Amino acid sequence: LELEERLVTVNRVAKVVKGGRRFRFAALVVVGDKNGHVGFGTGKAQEVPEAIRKAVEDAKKNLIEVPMVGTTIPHEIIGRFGAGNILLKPASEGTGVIAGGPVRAVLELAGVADILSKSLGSNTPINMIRATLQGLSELKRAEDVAKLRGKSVEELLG
RNA sequence: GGAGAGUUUGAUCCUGGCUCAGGACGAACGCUGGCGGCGUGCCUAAUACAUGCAAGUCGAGCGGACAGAUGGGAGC
Repeated sequence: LELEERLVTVNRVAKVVKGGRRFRFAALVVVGDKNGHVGFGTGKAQEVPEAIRKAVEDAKKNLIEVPMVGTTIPHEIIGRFGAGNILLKPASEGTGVIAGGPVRAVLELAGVADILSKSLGSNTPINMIRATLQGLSELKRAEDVAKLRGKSVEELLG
């Protein structure tokens, strides 16, 4: 796959020793196809390349795919991780990616172009948005649900 | 049809307030100021008010004064 990477944040963190404060940088990087695949990234409290390496692993480990009915997700979903709570709500065409900051990064590199998204708790909350995008894959498009249920696609939808 | 951000720590996650970006107005005050077109202009003391003006009309209801003079009269 052909990944694009986006830098969410770089916070200087610190450990204290007898000498004083010893500083490292923890980078957080989203990576994705712009076509259904996107990765978390951690940054190993050191640099951005370290973040990219872990991001590109997490794209294929965690979000095996981001389900996409057209230019939007199949259904409305609430992604929760810890005190992360994202509402991801499917939009009409030409709506845009209406989302805040770290959430936008995920949904842009996932290739989602039309979505409404409210954050209900905030602090690099990509894990929560990741859990929802996986929760869509629990009931992606309609092929699985119909196959899971024992139905047709047009039977299920209408 | 729904975007967030800053700020508690040496650093952290959370809880939690605070602050900011938006829009609105019968606005006021600064400083500054060219014109035009629509709109708006006592929110305070239902306080007190100088002055003027804001409901008068019908003579085809009306007797009546006060006029009118078409003409005769009219001293000259």
